[PDB]
Amino acid sequence: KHTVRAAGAVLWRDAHPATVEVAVIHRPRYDDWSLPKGKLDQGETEPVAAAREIHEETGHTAVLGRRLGRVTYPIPQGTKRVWYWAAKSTGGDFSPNDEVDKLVWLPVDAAMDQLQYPDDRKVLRRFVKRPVDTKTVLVVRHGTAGRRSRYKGDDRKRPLDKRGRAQAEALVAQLMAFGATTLYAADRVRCHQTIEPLAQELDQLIHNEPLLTEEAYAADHKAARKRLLEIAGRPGNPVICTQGKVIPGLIEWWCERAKVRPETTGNRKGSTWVLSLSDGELVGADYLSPPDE
Repeated sequence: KHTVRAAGAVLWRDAHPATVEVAVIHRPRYDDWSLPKGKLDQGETEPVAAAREIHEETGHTAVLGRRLGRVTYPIPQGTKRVWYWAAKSTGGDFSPNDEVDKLVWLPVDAAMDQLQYPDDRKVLRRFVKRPVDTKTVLVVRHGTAGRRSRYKGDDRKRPLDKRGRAQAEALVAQLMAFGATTLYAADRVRCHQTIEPLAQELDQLIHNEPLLTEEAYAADHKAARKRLLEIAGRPGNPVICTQGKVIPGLIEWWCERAKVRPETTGNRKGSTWVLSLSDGELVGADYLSPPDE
């Protein structure tokens, strides 16, 4: 591949003179003030790399929220692409070392003045444009599950294929990066199976959702919209695994109603839409590729 994948973050905490402060880090390797970031390690996806890099470079545990864009650079083979997220510090302490020897917590205008690079300042401008104390709803399309059957009951029970099972396993860490706590799935085997590894990891039962199947959609294009909103209103960060036809419409409906612009779009099997909410309203809709893409 000619693409080097990387991720970074604006790590923030609720503090004054600021209600939010962000971490700016000094890197001895380049004598610069920047944001935590790094290339993906083997088997990672971007959100996991972001969480890992936050902990490596700041000492802090964090939960990811809204995606904050991507920066690309030319490399000799091709292109290096860095995706960024807002991330709330949940614990830990900074300790200097030879990779990051200083960290400062600053209100966003002071952090803007501290950052050496226009790409990092751009990411910080994105951060400030919308709230970051967000609740997260994770809408997931089931993993690959072969071709459809002519018999409806058979089709509805179709399990994941080998690739889909690998996707389901790879989703665990990805979705945990966002602090997933509760699990819901359309009334189809493949939808439950996709999030069963996560259910195992969390020890959390998957709530079954007949209103979120295509069958239910074909009867009432919205009873489902209402169910997603009802799930979104519960405490905690839910994962909702559903079918392909249901997703674009739900996402487009919500983005239209809330005036939100997704930066990327897709509906691949095993993909994730990260929906960020601020006082019950959508402020971000971030499409993540399937973990093996």
